[PDB]
Amino acid sequence: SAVKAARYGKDNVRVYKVHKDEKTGVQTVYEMTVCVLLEGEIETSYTKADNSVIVATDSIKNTIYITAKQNPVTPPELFGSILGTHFIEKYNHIHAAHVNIVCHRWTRMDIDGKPHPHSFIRDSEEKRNVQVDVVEGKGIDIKSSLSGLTVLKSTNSQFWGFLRDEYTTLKETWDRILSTDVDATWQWKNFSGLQEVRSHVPKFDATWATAREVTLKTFAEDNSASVQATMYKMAEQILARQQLIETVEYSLPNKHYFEIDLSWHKGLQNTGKNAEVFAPQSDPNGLIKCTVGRS
Amino acid sequence: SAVKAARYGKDNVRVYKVHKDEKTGVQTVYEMTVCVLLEGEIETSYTKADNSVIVATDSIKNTIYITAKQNPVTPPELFGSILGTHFIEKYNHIHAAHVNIVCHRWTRMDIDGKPHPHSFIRDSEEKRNVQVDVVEGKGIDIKSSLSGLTVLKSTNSQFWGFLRDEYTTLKETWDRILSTDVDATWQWKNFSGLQEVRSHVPKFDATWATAREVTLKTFAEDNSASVQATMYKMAEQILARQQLIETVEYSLPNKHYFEIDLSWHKGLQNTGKNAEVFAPQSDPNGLIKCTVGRS
Amino acid sequence: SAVKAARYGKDNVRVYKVHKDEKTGVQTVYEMTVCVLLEGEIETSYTKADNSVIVATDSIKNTIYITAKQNPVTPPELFGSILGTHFIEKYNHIHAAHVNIVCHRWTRMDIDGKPHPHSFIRDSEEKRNVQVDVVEGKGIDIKSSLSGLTVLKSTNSQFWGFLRDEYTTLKETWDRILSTDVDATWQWKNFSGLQEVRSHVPKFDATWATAREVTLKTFAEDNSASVQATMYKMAEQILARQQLIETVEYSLPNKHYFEIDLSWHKGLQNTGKNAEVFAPQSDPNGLIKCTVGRS
Amino acid sequence: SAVKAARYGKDNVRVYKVHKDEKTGVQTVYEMTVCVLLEGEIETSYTKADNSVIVATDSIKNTIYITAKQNPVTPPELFGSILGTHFIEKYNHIHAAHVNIVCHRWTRMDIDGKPHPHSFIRDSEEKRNVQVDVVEGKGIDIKSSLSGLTVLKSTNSQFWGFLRDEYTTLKETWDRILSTDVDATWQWKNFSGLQEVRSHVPKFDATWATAREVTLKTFAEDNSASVQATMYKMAEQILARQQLIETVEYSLPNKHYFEIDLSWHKGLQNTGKNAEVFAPQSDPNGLIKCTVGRS
Ligand SMILES: O=c1[nH]c(=O)c2nn[nH]c2[nH]1
Ligand SMILES: O=c1[nH]c(=O)c2nn[nH]c2[nH]1
Ligand SMILES: O=c1[nH]c(=O)c2nn[nH]c2[nH]1
Ligand SMILES: O=c1[nH]c(=O)c2nn[nH]c2[nH]1
Ligand code: NA
Ligand code: NA
Ligand code: NA
Ligand code: NA
Ligand SMILES: [Xe]
Ligand SMILES: [Xe]
Ligand SMILES: [Xe]
Ligand SMILES: [Xe]
Repeated sequence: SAVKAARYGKDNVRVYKVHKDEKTGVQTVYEMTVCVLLEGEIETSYTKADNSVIVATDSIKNTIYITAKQNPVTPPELFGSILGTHFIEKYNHIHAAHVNIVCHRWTRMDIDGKPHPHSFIRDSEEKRNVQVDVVEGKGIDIKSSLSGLTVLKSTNSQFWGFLRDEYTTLKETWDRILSTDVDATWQWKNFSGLQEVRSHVPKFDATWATAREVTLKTFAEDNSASVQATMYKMAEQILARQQLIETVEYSLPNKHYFEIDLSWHKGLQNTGKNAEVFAPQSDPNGLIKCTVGRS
Repeated sequence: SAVKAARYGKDNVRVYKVHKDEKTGVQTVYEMTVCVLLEGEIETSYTKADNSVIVATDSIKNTIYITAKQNPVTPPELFGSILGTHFIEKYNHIHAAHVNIVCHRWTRMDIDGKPHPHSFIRDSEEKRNVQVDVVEGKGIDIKSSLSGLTVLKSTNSQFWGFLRDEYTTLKETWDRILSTDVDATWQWKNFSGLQEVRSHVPKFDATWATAREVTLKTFAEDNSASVQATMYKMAEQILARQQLIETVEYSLPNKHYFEIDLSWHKGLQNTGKNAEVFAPQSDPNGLIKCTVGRS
Repeated sequence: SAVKAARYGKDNVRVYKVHKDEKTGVQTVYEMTVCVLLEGEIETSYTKADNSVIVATDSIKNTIYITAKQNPVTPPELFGSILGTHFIEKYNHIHAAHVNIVCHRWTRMDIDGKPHPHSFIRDSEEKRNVQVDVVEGKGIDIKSSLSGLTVLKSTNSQFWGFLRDEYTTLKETWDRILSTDVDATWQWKNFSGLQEVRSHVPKFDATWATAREVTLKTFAEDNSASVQATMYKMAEQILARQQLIETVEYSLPNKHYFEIDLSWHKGLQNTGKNAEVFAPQSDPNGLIKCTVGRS
Repeated sequence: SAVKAARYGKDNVRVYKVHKDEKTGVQTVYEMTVCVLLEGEIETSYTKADNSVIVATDSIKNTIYITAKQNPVTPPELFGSILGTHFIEKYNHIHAAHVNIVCHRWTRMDIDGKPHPHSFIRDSEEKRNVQVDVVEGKGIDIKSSLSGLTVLKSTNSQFWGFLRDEYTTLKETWDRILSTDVDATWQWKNFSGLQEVRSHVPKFDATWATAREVTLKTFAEDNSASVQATMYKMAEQILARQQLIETVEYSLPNKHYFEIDLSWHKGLQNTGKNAEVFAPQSDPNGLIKCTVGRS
């Protein structure tokens, strides 16, 4: 037997950082969960019990805190690149670092119509994520994402003209509820190293904001022919607005809301044009994916 | 042996309702999860296998949908009272109905600075809840709540002057992070029946909004001496603003963020006035409760 | 305004303890999650910011560890009573302690048909719980429970003869699937204090085992007329076998498995006597409760 | 822009099947959650709103039920292969099916030392999974796994001799607790189609049982030098026992239990050889992966 692949590290490292402006008194908080996995010349720890090649996962945890202390933690694409680069430069036998970061929302509170200097609310479980792969001699690959954005529209969704055969019971419809949890990932062109990532720093927050805006607007405005058709429109627009993105991937559950026929009870009309009360279905759900790239 | 207490019903009934304004084209959605448990002269179903006394839980589910079809579902205090009253009036041998409702957020989307007519976002897992107990000959008892409101302030919290003995290691502090998930419940004076609940309908949404506003403002502005002292201030203000509330209960976890001493590494200073990077603790947590009523 | 009720403490305190037999080499592990809430003369911490009355929740956490170090942690009824008694005896102004303990399963592994001395498996998320209320001058009230015991029988359950009216669609049945998650609680007669709890120590594990055995056997063997009728039989038997129990409470979800009519597809027969493939329903669910006591 | 990759289907389809032996009266139940995603010539549904290429996800759900009705559902490797093959053979323009199956435990109850004919218990949340990729003209690729197997040993784990630098605080140890949740995957050699999968049917259950046995035994008996070294031993043995497996992958969290220094309290000794009470840590955790293949 032989080791074909190996990676190891620390998962679920929760980190909070506060920035205090001494002038204005304004404080800004960041909270993240971080995972760092390393690869390199470490096969002997598995095969020969040679621990001398292991940077202890506890040390990886320490490194995340120290790096957060000495560097900006925003945008997460930059923090992840700094963190990954550290391990490949510091340890001769480590040749790749894989850094995943989940950013949690702490939104400044508005009290009496003015922004509060040091009080925050978690408005939704929506996350902003990054995956950063730093590979010695191959640069830095960054995938940025938003996840956990849950939306619903109550009309202006249709689904008709699909394949009908002996397995089909679904009725065609020209007016349905559409609801989904959005997972959208944009993959950056490969960067040569930290200097290049630093040179593009302003684009990271701007592209996240654009991806979010395009997703929300397209969903709200498209008279949707299917989840497939609407999601493609979103991806197309993101690629048009940021030339440094190579691909856009969406993964979308179709969370079904079923009509309830109440006609058995006193002829009550609750279907088609008369539908008012629906039953949300926890499962099963449609799952629709697509990756869109450039011609 | 004897049956001392018994209740039975249907839990986790998910309900969505849409309202369509034919004039403006504006649609508004409501989504809830409902539980209804009944009590009454049903002991024989347990002791003698006499199913003739059982209103099937499947029928309870049907009733929730039918009631939602024929009545407003907002405010939830009114819907719960209608639903509970139905069972005690319809079935001679049922003498109490217990209705719990969890309302999920569907917030209208703003697209290009204007409210969209039929598109919604789930902004946070904060819930608005009601518990309604309808007891034949004893009226309607309603407890209203908000839950899952998660907040953090990065300064203006202190904790000193607590009891110190041989079990104590905690250091006194004049500047700490305070973060909690707010669960706040206000209990209404007993109502004689549906007519009286209907007469107070405008107060339900207004009091929920007030409870939310008072909680957020007090948390943000109080230079907190403890969770205990800050929560009391919140409860006091709610009781002052709505005379029809008899008691206010808060249950608050104290979600700890620990300093990380980094001085072992190159004398790095990250404690006290120099603290920037903290470790959020998933567990354990403080849990602080209080029920405040009128003199 | 006035404080009507107040309690505070530490939740989610995870504790592991190991016992090492120096003779046999056998090790036995216990793992629990503990919550301790205190009550007493503490109103001033809420109303006057008087922290001098507060035993810090951090100290409560320390106390749980120290108490686990110096005392047996099994049976949990005894550990909870020791822990609760500590606070009311140690602090003059604390008059009640409420201790909740969840015991997690670590079952000794059998390797090659023999019990391993120091290796364990988590066989199921079933828990054994206790709630202990220690109230100065009123003794010790203990509720013991099992929860998270998930069972299913594929036949020998019926449900017919229930009330039928204009809200009813459910068909009567003489053969259905019955599946539930068992939550069963037995409440002990009040104990005068620790000496009395200590005198009954052997009964705690034995009664837990009996409650478990009676639940499983009755479920498997009863040709069930309803959840109500089967659960009553369980409770009756537990009360008969342990005279020191005053009441038995069961809370049981009815987790539905629906037939799937496939007759639309090539006349395929999958209902009634021909039913083979079913759709488990995540929600809604029936919820059936009963508390049984002595004549 | 262009579609680079696309797949779509139905997730979270819960399925139960019962087998009734008319002779013995014995019933056996199977419960699974199934996901099926399809790929093929479907780009136009995304780019041109051409729904004529879409097999509706609702039809995919119907197909899973019908296939379960007409075929054995065990072993899951066979069921998944039947299900995947159906879609690529039935629909000309569908060229790949990806089938994931999670099998839930329903273990026959022993009542009074004998196996009950129709009553079952969920003993643990351990799952048996399969991933089956059926690709037109490329055969059937099957990955089998077990997950959610949670174990702990209280001694006979060590960790010393790791890299020490200015980021390191971890002390070397010769006696620690080791606890993990096991995720183990074995990848079968590619099969040419259903006939070949059918010919190997007896190997699937046997190899699952062997993988489980080897994991448990090795964990219990190895005087572990690290998670890395112990996991390699497991993988090596599985590859030796089943020649039709090409690779074995393990992914193992290292769930930490920390010593608690109690010496501040009356000189209480609870560290090193005196350690009895530990604090389980919910996060962070080590994460250790390896893929082992043949020379
Ligand atoms: O078994 C271990 N492997 C590791 O890589 C490690 N790092 N810290 N502790 C550890 N334990
Ligand atoms: O056992 C049952 N009890 C009930 O109360 C009920 N209601 N619907 N189905 C049911 N099954
Ligand atoms: O606000 C607080 N209240 C308390 O009771 C407490 N105990 N430890 N820390 C604390 N903080
Ligand atoms: O938008 C949809 N896409 C699909 O593929 C599908 N299948 N059933 N319903 C559906 N709705
Ligand atoms: Na390197
Ligand atoms: Na009545
Ligand atoms: Na006392
Ligand atoms: Na095909
Ligand atoms: Xe952070
Ligand atoms: Xe609703
Ligand atoms: Xe414990
Ligand atoms: Xe199944």
